[PDB]
Amino acid sequence: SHMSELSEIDSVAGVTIYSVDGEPKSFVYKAGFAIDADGAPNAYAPNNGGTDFTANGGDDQGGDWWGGPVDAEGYPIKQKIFDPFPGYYVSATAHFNPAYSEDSPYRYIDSNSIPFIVLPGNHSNGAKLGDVALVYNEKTGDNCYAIYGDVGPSSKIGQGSVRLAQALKIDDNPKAGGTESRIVVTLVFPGSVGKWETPKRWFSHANQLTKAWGGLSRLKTLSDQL
Repeated sequence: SHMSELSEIDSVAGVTIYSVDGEPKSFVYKAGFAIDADGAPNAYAPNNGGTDFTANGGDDQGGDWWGGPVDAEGYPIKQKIFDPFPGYYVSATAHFNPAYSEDSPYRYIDSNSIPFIVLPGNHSNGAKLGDVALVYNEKTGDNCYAIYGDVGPSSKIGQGSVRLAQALKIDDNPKAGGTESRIVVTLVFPGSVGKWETPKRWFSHANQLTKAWGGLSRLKTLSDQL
């Protein structure tokens, strides 16, 4: 394809975020890819039983716990017999399905099964949780549609779900996976969805926007500009 016209709109951690001039509206950045296991129902459990170390969700003994919802005494909610991993903690994502209660793993986006990206807090650049994106790994040639599913630290950029890592052929392990190399190009369509909907529906919408925008071929050429 031809090169795209790019206009800087933001910068986080040395990564420039560009509006892609034209329609449909989109922005793009090239960054590393840290693993966000948030929302996976096996991410966190007592005594380091999860796929991540427990302390990466905070203090599970009544202290500051950010991994997910807590009970009235500040301890993480444990999954029930009707939840995917009974006795593990409920891990939360910023994006959620309103059909389920705050204490339910089903309210959150399962990182193991759903391709999702993280955007830095205070750096959404017009995107709303549930909006779609096209994600491309320039070193493997792999790609995947994804939703904006979680919010990261305001000072960090380039992170996504276990399943997105799998789709991109990046090591998906929450404890040692991901990459610091700036090899992932993320094209976000702000204003595209802005709510929870079934993955079949948002994936189809991502496909329609990507076709209108010029397809992976255009993003491949654009990656050489970043």
